[PDB]
Amino acid sequence: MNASEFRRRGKEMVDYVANYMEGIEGRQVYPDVEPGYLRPLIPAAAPQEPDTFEDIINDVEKIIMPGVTHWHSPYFFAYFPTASSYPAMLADMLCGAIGCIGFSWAASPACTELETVMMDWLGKMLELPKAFLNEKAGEGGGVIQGSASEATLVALLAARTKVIHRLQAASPELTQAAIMEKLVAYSSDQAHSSVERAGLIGGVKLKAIPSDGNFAMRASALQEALERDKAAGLIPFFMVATLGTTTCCSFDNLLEVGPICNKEDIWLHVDAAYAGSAFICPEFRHLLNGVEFADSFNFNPHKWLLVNFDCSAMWVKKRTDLTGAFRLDPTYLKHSHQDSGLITDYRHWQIPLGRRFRSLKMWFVFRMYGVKGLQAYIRKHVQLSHEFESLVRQDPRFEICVEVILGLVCFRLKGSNKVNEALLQRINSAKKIHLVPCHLRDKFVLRFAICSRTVESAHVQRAWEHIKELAADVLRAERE
Amino acid sequence: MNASEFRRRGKEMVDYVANYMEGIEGRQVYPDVEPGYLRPLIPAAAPQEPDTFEDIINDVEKIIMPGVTHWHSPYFFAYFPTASSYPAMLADMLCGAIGCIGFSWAASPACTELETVMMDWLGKMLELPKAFLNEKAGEGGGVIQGSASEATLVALLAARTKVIHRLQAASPELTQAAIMEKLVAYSSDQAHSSVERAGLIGGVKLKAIPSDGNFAMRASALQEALERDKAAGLIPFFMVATLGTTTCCSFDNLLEVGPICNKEDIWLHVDAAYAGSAFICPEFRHLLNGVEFADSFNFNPHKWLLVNFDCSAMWVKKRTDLTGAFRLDPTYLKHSHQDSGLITDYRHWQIPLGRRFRSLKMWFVFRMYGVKGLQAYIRKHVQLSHEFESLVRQDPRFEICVEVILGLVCFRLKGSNKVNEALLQRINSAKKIHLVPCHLRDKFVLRFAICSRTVESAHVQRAWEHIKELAADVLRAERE
Ligand SMILES: COC(=O)[C@@H](Cc1ccc(O)c(O)c1)NCc1c(COP(=O)(O)O)cnc(C)c1O
Ligand SMILES: COC(=O)[C@@H](Cc1ccc(O)c(O)c1)NCc1c(COP(=O)(O)O)cnc(C)c1O
Repeated sequence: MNASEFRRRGKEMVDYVANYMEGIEGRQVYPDVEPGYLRPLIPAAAPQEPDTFEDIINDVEKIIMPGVTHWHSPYFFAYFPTASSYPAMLADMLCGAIGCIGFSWAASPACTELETVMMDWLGKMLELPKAFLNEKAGEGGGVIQGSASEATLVALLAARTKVIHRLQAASPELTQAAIMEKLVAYSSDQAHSSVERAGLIGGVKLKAIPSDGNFAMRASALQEALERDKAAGLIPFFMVATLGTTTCCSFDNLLEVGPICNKEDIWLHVDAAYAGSAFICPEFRHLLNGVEFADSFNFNPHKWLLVNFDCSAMWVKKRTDLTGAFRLDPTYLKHSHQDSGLITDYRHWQIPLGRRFRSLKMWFVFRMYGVKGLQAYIRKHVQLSHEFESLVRQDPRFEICVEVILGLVCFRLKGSNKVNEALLQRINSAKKIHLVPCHLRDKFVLRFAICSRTVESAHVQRAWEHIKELAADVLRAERE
Repeated sequence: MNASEFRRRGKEMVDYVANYMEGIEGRQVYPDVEPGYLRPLIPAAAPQEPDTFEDIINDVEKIIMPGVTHWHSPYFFAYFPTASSYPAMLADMLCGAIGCIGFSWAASPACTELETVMMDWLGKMLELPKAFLNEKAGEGGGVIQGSASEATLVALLAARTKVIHRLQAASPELTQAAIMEKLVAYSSDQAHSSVERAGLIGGVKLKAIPSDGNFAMRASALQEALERDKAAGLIPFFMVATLGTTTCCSFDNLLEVGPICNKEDIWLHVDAAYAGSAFICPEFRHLLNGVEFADSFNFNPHKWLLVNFDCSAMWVKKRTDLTGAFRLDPTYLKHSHQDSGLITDYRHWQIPLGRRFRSLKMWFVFRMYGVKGLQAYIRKHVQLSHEFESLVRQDPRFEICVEVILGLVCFRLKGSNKVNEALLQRINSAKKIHLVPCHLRDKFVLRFAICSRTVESAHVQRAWEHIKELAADVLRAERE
């Protein structure tokens, strides 16, 4: 295809995207397809001769769309929100056009330099401590990561490298493997699965700290675990404190855990993938207090800040902890400005080497929406979460398991876990709304998450009507 | 922004992208900016109120474009090509529109099911052994990875998990750390920096196998290294054989190394990031012979197959080696069809959890170009590489260090490394063309890579004229 053909087809794809978004409420949020639906509907081999764009866009509606779970339908209340903003889509078109692979500054200076300033913009929006900000002064800085799971793994690998060199400095004969056998990392019992995967990838032991009644990590439980493990020969090195847990959007206490991790020389990484976007609002910034004790902080703008996937923002106190570890400098990836402190090569900050101009999406979203526009988007979602909470609190057959703060409501029918599992099956079978469950201790709990950018008060009210209607049918069958 | 506004601005961005591509030859391939250029040109904080789209697109030309190294200019001959095709750009617009985070099949069935069939399409285009193909039969399958560096790390982590369980099965008292101390992996001395980073991340020792006169790994050198290391207590477990090396596009011998790795129970991963795209042409498929002995194979369609970054294709013989390792099954990521063999959850195949609908780009590129269209794109680039080779072979002042096969020419002025380093400095200072160097043993060697999709015979001829003119100036200064 040439450019003149892309002018026509590209503007047609713009119309198809806008039409799909304007009629997404007419779409069923969850598909009716069964596993293995797509392969019988398309040929087994690639076409030797070119197919037409009209046949491809027809196959999108006929084959692809039926097997699509619409994350951006207003009736999608599953997991956590994912970002869909038109400014980010416009920037992705320019990003693919420039087509730069910015592993180094020489690969494309604008790709690296725009990312560093955008991380300052975001850091100042969240009112982060100045130690995390690279304002052409200071040892800290930020980087776009592909995912919060990758950012957690990168933080663990940097902590593992630092503790190995410290222990080998004290005991030069100590081998790395013997250190690895005693290394232990910590997380909450409400932590995301990325923490355990990172520990399994890093070859280190991971232990879960018991949470309190509010499902938050406290200083007492951490001190009890450190007391047991250090007496057993284990060397704590890494800690993941979670703000806005996947289960119930609970918040670990950084003011209690932070100072403990600093005394114990434990690297403190803060995982606030979902809740981090709300910290640009001053009413929720108090939940971030204690990040000054953290060595690394990460949140996902591709969740609740309208910067389409992929975009994960990660700041560090000392860049040399990241740039010094896993450092390779091949001649084919060398340039003359590598030693300049004004810039950097983000390849050392990430597991991959290649990377794209993702900072254009942050630039576009921040400028076209503004800080006040993003703050209004956050507050409308939290207001809608409290509106769903009010409806549940008006029915004595239901109960709210955890305090509602930032767009997630954990609710359940009072009684067995079987009656709540039956209600979820009825909901997902009707396919009018989409919700996902969680397990708080031994309790089966349903989750209601405000996700879509176009969600309104009407959609939440209709979803509660659907849940209340199915609850009576399920509660009736329990009495028979 | 709403959809009606995106209709206008989106079609304007289509025009800007097409205009940039049609006038990319008027752009200087390498920027004249210095490090730290971008921060003084934009505000230090995000705008509280929204900025206009006209001011943003103006800042793209005024600020962003001067700091852009144009990978898709015909005069870009640096590193290796990166993919820029309009069909992939159209699919990326639809991918961001659907906005699915397909960590599971329930997240969006079409995202996972289309990817599995596209990997079969590609595998059959490369005429891969049927063991790597998931055609709803067999234990093998393919997955899109974010990068070849990530695919190499994933293969090493799966090999590390398998060797640990085998050794612990033979010796139940053996701890993992003691096994890690003896684990050693292997690669060529011409291997990419991703192999060493993967070994550093995996906490295992990595050793380089000496290459022959053609810079290829041979059975004799591998047997000598295995003989030394196994006598020293080291346990070989992982091997990365490279097809199309970053340095000189050399090809390791899989027919020699493969059977050795199978006897030694060494996981064999094949890294063919750049050269893998040419294997869809039957004249180059002989270079892939021996992949039948490999446990994993990876190549980058985001290099030489017009599928824009990111897209890395990785096949495996046994999916359970990947899906079994680092397996986590939280209730919030559970669905009812997880146990179906007709589908899968690609989250276990990758370091991250989230992923986007990247298989749309493979679908669009394969259908709009066709197999014959992609084969013609490969052969035109190889023809242009042989044309540059012919020009160098007509000048006795120059020499070709390695055989030219698949789009890369390694050349240098006969004599010192200082005269070739001076020639490269003159070339990159003139900014008319962009080339990068490499080191073959102790020899400084310049590289010429056919990169742009719009490159023609005229561009290569003008680049050789520029190199020949600067060579005489540099050779003159050496005699003074
Ligand atoms: C809530 O369910 C979880 O599995 C994820 C789902 C999810 C939601 C939205 C996006 O965009 C997404 O990528 C994943 N919320 C996850 C989560 C992660 C996972 O980070 P990445 O998906 O790897 O970026 C990490 N930490 C926390 C606290 C999470 O909730
Ligand atoms: C040739 O220089 C190398 O650093 C890379 C550069 C490069 C070129 C094009 C794209 O798209 C790119 O992402 C990187 N060629 C690299 C290379 C890799 C790196 O894989 P990823 O960049 O992580 O996908 C791996 N293996 C080989 C053999 C390479 O040549």
